[PDB]
Amino acid sequence: IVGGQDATRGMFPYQLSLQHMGAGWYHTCGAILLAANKALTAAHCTEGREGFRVLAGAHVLPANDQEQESDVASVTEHPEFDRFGPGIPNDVATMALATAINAAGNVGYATLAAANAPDYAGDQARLSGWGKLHGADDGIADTLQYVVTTVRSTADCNARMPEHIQNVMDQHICVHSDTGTTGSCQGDSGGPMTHGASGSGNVIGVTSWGIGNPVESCLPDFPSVYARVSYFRAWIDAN
Repeated sequence: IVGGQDATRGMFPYQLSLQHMGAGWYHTCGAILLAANKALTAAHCTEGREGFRVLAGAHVLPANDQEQESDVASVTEHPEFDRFGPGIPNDVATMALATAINAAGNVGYATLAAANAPDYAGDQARLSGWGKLHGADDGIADTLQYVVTTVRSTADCNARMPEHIQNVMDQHICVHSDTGTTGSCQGDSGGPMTHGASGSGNVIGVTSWGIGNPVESCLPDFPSVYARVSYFRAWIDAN
């Protein structure tokens, strides 16, 4: 997260760290805890890869402070996920957890936007995750970050985009500050967009993509694009 701050423990009880197996674990994406054995993330976090675990109730990743964790038994990416198509369509995926994650301590299940939800244009919302704090940074954040921002309409999103990347769709939900100082970054993908500025809010988006340049992989000067949960609610529940 760019332009944000440390979260407080238990602020986002459904926030997961999705970790991929290489030379040791490494945080590759955020995820969203939906139930005891079910999680939600971005499809581009899992397509073509295997060997995952999720950390629940974590705060400082280097501290190994997760309250619970589970191996990922299987992943179901959206059948129409097009990783390299304009706008990265249908960038959602569910995950079956080998170990049950209980609603206890700083861990809880997200409430998702309903299928008939409004577009939330102009509403406040929060982005969370362990993504990089700046586009030029080498590594991700150690402590869970969050930032308050503003949901924008489809046309507003594309107007704020580079003229050659006006690929925001109604199946997306984007956020952007008029100061151009806040947004998501690599490592935040797959995490939740939480409705509202404070307190409990529905998860209304899944971190998908953003804009970079030759020196910064993420830029708050342009919107951060999420997969709209209300658009994918029926599919997520069914898969």
